[PDB]
Amino acid sequence: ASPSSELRRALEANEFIPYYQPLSPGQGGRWIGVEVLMRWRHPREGLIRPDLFIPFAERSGLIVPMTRALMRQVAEDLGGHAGKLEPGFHIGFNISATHCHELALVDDCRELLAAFPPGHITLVLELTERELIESSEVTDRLFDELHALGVKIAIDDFGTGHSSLAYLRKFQVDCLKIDQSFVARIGIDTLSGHILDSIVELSAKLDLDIVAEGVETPEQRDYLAARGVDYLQGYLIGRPMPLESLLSSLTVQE
Ligand SMILES: Nc1nc2c(ncn2[C@@H]2O[C@H](COP(=O)(O)O)[C@@H](O)[C@H]2O)c(=O)[nH]1
Ligand SMILES: [Mn+2]
Ligand code: NA
Repeated sequence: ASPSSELRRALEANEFIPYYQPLSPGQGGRWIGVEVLMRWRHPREGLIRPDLFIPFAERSGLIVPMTRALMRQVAEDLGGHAGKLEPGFHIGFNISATHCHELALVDDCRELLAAFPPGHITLVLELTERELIESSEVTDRLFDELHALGVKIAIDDFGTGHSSLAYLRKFQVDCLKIDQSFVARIGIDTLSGHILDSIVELSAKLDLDIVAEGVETPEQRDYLAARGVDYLQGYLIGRPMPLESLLSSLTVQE
């Protein structure tokens, strides 16, 4: 076989699909947004998670077309159900580094925003802190244009990589996402308490929103809310779900 060929074939057959993981307010309430996560519905193997295929997709140069197809599918999925979403509903996408050197991301974003009434949603792009994006005049231009569209920038897996304050102002960062490994250590390791608290400290100093990822227990939720964490995500809040389950739950919240 050829795994590159097989990714191309999967893309042509629309086998990459969105799952939706909800975000809720630190102090509780109805969902204020979703993170969109790629799944591969494989004809044989079933539903495959992205750690099994995204790195190959990056090596092969296919991640950008796969991301575009996801964003288009989200527009067709949630575009006609805006009234189920309270205003300011966040929709987040993980963006690969190569996509951030490409001015076509601006068009991908404008197209997704065009599928909802104006200002109804807030589109969030998540860039992992692990690979820190090298700046150029192209990235300066791209991020100015995204900002002017109303797109927000979140730095994902925060606390695991090595970014600086100066880099946070460069790319106009709106939000830090606390890596789930730090959240897993709450009520256990003392070191990570100081790390977590230092992430919270930085977000206050810079006036940034903060999402904790990986909130699995009530003890985690309560520790994080006592520290002002804006938004919570994790299995306690809701596992990544297909559209049908997302719509179900949004109808209940009303
Ligand atoms: N074990 C575990 N994984 C989670 C939890 N919440 C989200 N995930 C997974 O973490 C990944 C999201 O990571 P990113 O922050 O890198 O997008 C997805 O694969 C998602 O399914 C959680 O509470 N526990
Ligand atoms: Mn993410
Ligand atoms: Na990520």
